[PDB]
This record gives sequence, C-alpha cells and structure tokens, in this order.
Amino acid sequence: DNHIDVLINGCGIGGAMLAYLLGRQGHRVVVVEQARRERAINGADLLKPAGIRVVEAAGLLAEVTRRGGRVRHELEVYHDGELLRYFNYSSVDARGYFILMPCESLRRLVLEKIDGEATVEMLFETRIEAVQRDERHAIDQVRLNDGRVLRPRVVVGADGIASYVRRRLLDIDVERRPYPSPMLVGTFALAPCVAERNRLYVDSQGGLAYFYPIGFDRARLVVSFPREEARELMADTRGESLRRRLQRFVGDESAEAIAAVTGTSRFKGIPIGYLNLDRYWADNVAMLGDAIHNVHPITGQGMNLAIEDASALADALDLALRDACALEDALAGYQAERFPVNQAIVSYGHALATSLEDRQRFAGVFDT
Ligand SMILES: Cc1cc2nc3c(=O)[nH]c(=O)nc-3n(C[C@H](O)[C@H](O)[C@H](O)COP(=O)(O)OP(=O)(O)OC[C@H]3O[C@@H](n4cnc5c(N)ncnc54)[C@H](O)[C@@H]3O)c2cc1C
Repeated sequence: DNHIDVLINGCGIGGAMLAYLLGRQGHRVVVVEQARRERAINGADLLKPAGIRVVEAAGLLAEVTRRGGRVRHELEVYHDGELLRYFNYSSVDARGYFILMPCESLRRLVLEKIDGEATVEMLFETRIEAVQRDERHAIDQVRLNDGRVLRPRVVVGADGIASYVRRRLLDIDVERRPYPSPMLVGTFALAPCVAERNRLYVDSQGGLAYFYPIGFDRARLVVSFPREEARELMADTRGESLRRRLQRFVGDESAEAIAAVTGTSRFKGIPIGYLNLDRYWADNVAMLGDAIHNVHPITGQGMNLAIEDASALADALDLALRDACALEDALAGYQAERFPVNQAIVSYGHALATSLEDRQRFAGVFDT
C-alpha cells in the first residue's frame, strides 16, 4: 500500500543505476533526491572494464557511445617531461578497454530509462525528514519532507560523500584528512593531440596535468599543484601563469592542448577524501558509492566504483527481495564482494597521490 521494496536516498549515478537495475527486475522502488532533476552535477568521466560490464548488462552500452562516450585503450604517463609508462589495456585482453563518458551524460541516460519503469518512482526536491525503527532495529517507516510516509523493506544510502544515511541513520562519523594539493578540472576546446591519446603529466615539484577528450568536441584538463601555488595559478584568470607552469613539464606533443587553456575561470575543484568504511550496511540499511568509500580522484574511479557497487547491491537485494536469502546474508555478501575491490583502489589512489614527485616510487606504484 505504502509498502515498498527499496527507498534509495540520492539519485546520483550510483543511486540511479541501482534504481534502474532494481526496477528492471520489477521491484518497487522510491528514489529521493534533494536536488532538481535538471541540476547537472559534473563529476567523474571514467568507466573501467568492470563498470562497463554493468552498463552492458543494463542494455546501455550502445547508447553510451551514441551519446558521446569514447572507447579508449591507451594511456601515456610522463614524469618531468619524459615518457615514464605507456599502457595498452587491450594488448592481452580485447575487453581491456575503458570508456570516457561524463557522469551527467550517463546519469541522464539512466534517468530516461527509469522514466519507463513503472515500479520506480523518482522524487526530486525531496528529502527524508524522519524514520522509525521496529523492535528489531530495522527501519520500518520513513517520512519525507512532503509529508509522504513509506514502509520500505530496505533503505539505501546512495547519497554521496556527505551521506545523510551514513551520518544520520547509521550514526557513523568519519574522520577527514585533507591532502596538501587540491585537484581541479576545466573543460576546453579539443586539440588533435588529445583526440589521439590520453596523456598524464607529473613533475618533481608536485605538478600534475592530465589531458583527455570528453564528449564529442571538448577536452578536459585535470591539474593539481600544492595548495598555495594552485591558488596563485588560478588567480591569474587570463591563464598565462598556468600555461607557463604547464610548459615546464608538458612537452610539445601537447602544445595545442596547453594553448587551448584560454583562462582559469571555469576550473572546478574536485573533492578529495580517503575512506573505506568497515561496514557497508547495518540492519536493513545498506550504502554504495561515495557514502562508503572515497578514492583519490587521481584514480578517476569515483563514478566507476559507484556503478560497480550498484550492480553488486542490485544482485544482493534482488536475492533478498525474492526470498532466496535472508537480507543479512545478502548484505553480508554485498560487502564481501565489494570491500576488497574498493579497498584496493582507495589504497592505490593514496599511493599515487603521495608519490608524484618521486619518479621511481610513482612508476613502482603503477606496476604493483
Ligand atoms: C566536479 C567534480 C569532478 C570530479 N572528478 C572526479 C575525478 O576526476 N575522479 C574521480 O575519481 N572522481 C571525481 N569526482 C567524484 C565522482 O563524481 C563521484 O565519486 C561519483 O559521482 C560518486 O557517485 P555516487 O552516486 O556515490 O554519489 P554522487 O554522484 O555524489 O550522488 C549523490 C546524490 O545524492 C544526493 N544527495 C546528497 N544528500 C542527499 C539527501 N540528504 N537527500 C537526498 N539526496 C541527497 C545528491 O544531490 C546527489 O544527487 C568528481 C566530482 C565532482 C563534483
């Protein structure tokens, strides 16, 4: 009646994909999102092979490239201007390729599919107000800020790095530790060199610049420098100090990409955390994506891991909701499958970010 299978807090890329996968299975899903639907959150751009498998299982892979997603299989990494590593991800495995696809492009696609799933109801500009638990400490009722009351079998935090579900429903507090270098991303015209190949540049002074195409006709430039330097560089908004700083460690192959940086004003900061929560669930409440882990954005994997979590959670929840197994066993299974994968990328990110300056150490991180 007001009984539903799953109440998903947050309709980000993780939450959307979980809602679609559950809705495809005929589960009764309510998604609560505080923002308006059209609010575009720019975000990560990368899908790695495991994420691509989810997209492919959702029936979405063709539409990803039709909407500007790009299949790639190479990366060059430079340190102090010289090539350190070249990676061909498909040299052994034809499916080793990755995809560049803006988070918001993929989320809009998924939302279009949800629009046709009659068992899913998406509520925008809506928030959870209060919950009630039963004698077994499972949430049994949820009231929303519009006055709507629901009775869900399962509550999911897909609500991102400041997860309400984590903080308020599970009462978990997370220590922060900021990094000393921020990371910022800007969008520019696309140079032939960027269209050709992804190139990452780092230097012994702690500079980083990563150039890669996005969409049909744009390029990203992701940069990082120590905080005060980064501030000075972004202050000069016609961009001359940044172009010059890039020229110190970015060689001729990417000269046109550097010339494409006409200004600094549309650079955006990127969140940087370090987390992998030792529990992904309690009672009938589970979490995914940035609610449970924060990887250094140097890895590129924030969206990708949210999508991998979503798929594993949809599998585990489908089992529970079908009565193939007890919810606690299904949630325990979700955690065992995801935790080691998320942990490895969280460790890898931190190892990469802290080893920039040291050419040998940085190459060693790539290899291991
Ligand atoms: C500009 C930008 C650049 C980025 N670049 C990178 C990068 O280069 N590499 C990288 O690895 N990662 C990057 N990230 C991080 C990456 O986008 C995220 O890791 C990814 O989106 C996580 O997906 P998620 O579904 O878990 O959460 P999110 O995509 O954060 O989605 C959470 C959703 O929950 C909603 N929400 C939050 N609180 C509530 C509430 N109380 N009630 C209801 N709804 C709520 C939010 O509005 C949002 O829609 C970037 C992020 C930003 C914003």
